[PDB]
Amino acid sequence: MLNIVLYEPEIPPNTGNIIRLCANTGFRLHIIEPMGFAWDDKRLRRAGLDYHEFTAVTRHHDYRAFLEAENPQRLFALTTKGTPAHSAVSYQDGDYLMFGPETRGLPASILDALPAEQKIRIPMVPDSRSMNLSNAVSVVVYEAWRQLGYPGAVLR
Amino acid sequence: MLNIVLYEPEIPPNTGNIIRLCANTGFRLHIIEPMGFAWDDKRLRRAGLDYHEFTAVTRHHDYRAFLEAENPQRLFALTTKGTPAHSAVSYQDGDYLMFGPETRGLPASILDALPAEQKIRIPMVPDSRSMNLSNAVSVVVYEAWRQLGYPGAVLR
Repeated sequence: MLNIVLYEPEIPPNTGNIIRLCANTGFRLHIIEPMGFAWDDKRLRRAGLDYHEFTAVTRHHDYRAFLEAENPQRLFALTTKGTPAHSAVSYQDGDYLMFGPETRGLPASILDALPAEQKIRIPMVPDSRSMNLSNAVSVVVYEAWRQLGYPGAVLR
Repeated sequence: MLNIVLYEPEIPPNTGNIIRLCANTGFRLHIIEPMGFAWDDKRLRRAGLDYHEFTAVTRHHDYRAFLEAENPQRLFALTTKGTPAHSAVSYQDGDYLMFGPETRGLPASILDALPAEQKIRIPMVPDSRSMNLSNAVSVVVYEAWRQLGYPGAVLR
């Protein structure tokens, strides 16, 4: 059982896409408030999300409340200032995978809470530009899920 | 050198995200006309694309013209009716990776042009819903690029 964590997400369709992604992969989604948009925002549901897809989602008032509710064994953070490629890490049951907003990525007070080797990065060519957030989460999730042999996936 | 192929893409921000992705990974992008939107569409550039990112992109009048210009050694197609998981395949230099529109995915006349083991699928949990197209391309691309050891990526 793997978990995605969105810190203060900013752009409604990214979060809509990531809810779909969690539904397709069996991962749980954690959202750390405050978000830059309302759940009621029409842009969120342009995706055509079913009711069932929201039952995987947990809202946390802030980062401390998330840590108290969830008590993550291992917490990874995607950051461009990170050392190992996200595929150089060995994922395992109960890992939480954490992402910052489309603009900022994650605050120092959160990144400093993590050892260096839990701060991962998605490889890029020199002089890259920022990646769409839901693309980044997809890559990170599927590589993890692959490492685990895709438990829960239709085998046919 | 790997190549992404979008068949008649439909939704401008997906193509904008995929142009960014090609810029970040060094892949070339091929687009098979007709597209469901104009290059001039404001929705395409909400991404904040630089001029240089368009120099990786080639427009093809149709699928036959693409095959005549590019002469792909190996052509893969993502389809939900496909047998191997996209990670069960061994990618290599000069592979073309082909995707259908956000709605339809690819016409029979194109899929029939391909052997079974070049028709790949992204694993999903039972009773999945459709995946955002630029998420799907990202997963397929990064898994390929990983297999190749990320040639061209900043090693630091």
